Amino acid sequence: GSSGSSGMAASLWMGDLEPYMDENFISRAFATMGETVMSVKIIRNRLTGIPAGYCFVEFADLATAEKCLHKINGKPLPGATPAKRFKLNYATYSGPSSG
Repeated sequence: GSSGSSGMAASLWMGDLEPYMDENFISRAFATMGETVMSVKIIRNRLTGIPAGYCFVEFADLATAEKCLHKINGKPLPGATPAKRFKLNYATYSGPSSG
């Protein structure tokens, strides 16, 4: 089929983030685990400017995102103080049923 459009297709969901996790921090985590992150978007408010607690990460493609999502899906996240777990999920985690 035709190329079409693609937004959050080759990206992964990353929640349970700290109130001090910026594009830099997030990028550091992945990079530390030996993962070359493409981009990172921190969902923050307009008035409070506080990060909802999750950010989106882009990658080369879905294929890579998968193998790269299962390699950290459950592993300990570096830097996290004191310490947290790599919280990753499919960008299409809309609803408990879907899975």
